[PDB]
Amino acid sequence: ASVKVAVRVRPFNSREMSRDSKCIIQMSGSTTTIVNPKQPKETPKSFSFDYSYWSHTSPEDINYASQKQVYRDIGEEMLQHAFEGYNVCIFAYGQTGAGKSYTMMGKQEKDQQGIIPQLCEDLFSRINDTTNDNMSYSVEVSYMEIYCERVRDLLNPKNKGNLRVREHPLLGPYVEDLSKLAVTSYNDIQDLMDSGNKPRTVAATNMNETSSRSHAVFNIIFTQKRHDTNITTEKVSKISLVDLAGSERADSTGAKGTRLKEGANINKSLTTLGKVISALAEMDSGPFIPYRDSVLTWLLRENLGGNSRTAMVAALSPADINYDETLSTLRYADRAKQ
Ligand SMILES: Nc1ncnc2c1ncn2[C@@H]1O[C@H](COP(=O)(O)OP(=O)(O)O)[C@@H](O)[C@H]1O
Ligand code: VO4
Ligand SMILES: [Mg+2]
Repeated sequence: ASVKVAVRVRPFNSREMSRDSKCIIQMSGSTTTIVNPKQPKETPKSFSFDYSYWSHTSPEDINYASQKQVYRDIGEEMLQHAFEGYNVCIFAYGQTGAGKSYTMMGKQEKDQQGIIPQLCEDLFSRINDTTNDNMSYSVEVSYMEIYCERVRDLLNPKNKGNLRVREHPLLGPYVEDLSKLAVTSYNDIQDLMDSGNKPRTVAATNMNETSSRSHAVFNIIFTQKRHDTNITTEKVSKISLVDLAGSERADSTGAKGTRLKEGANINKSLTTLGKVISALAEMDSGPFIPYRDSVLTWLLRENLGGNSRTAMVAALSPADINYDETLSTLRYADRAKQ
């Protein structure tokens, strides 16, 4: 498939604990139902996706959907496509606190590594098994945040907030002066995003709370070079893993505490991405897009191409108090494919 969509509900969080929240999410197979806390006497509204991940309990539960599961379904498939020579893209979408970061990066602790860590590990693991002595590989990485059309290099503490995206007359869009580092091992790449991840939540990020109102993009350019007598062949694929800004922040009217240039940019970004993805889906059903409408869809143009593969995971809170924005996330994920 050219587009894949999954939704994932998490355990109650602290806010939901204090409010004595009831669970309004249910799942069976690839289907998720959502109840209206006001009309609990109703028939839940249903939605179907490629995957409906029930992660509301804990790994102690036999039917808890774990980080390894989510990854073997979505991540593994994408990395395989990447070895074929094609670009891929994984997006985590949802309201602030729903589970986007946990799904993408997760926790360094045993058992909770997100999709990025597992994908990087799987990548070097497959690479190190290459017995063919006529095989050469290169892995370059970039880690950045997109805030109000401005890019912050997460891999370099001495040039942030200011980077701007450009468009090469022939090569495509690119961030000027963005660090792109060649890594030769997993322990190495594991340091870069550990380093990039802390940059995401240092005390200073709470000024504009860029942790939840910016898009975090982890890019990996994977080059494969084959040797045969004589020409050497080269396959280069781009992999973009993204932790989108919060969906409830898509408001550009002042609610609630979110600034105009902030939500405007976020609404525009999530809306455009929605058009691009559904557009890619209508396309793959039968068997040019407004990427310029947002810095995010513009920078990732080549990953949302024609032979590109994309997957999205929409994170969902299970709480009654988040019905509105959770319904809103189901619809958004629903439109992306349907
Ligand atoms: N599947 C899950 N398993 C365990 N904890 C999760 C899960 N999904 C979300 N959470 C918890 O909810 C919190 C908020 O989501 P996390 O991804 O930070 O941020 P956001 O959803 O805003 O990107 C974290 O403290 C995390 O531990
Ligand atoms: O992060 V604010 O200045 O919106 O409080
Ligand atoms: Mg987050």
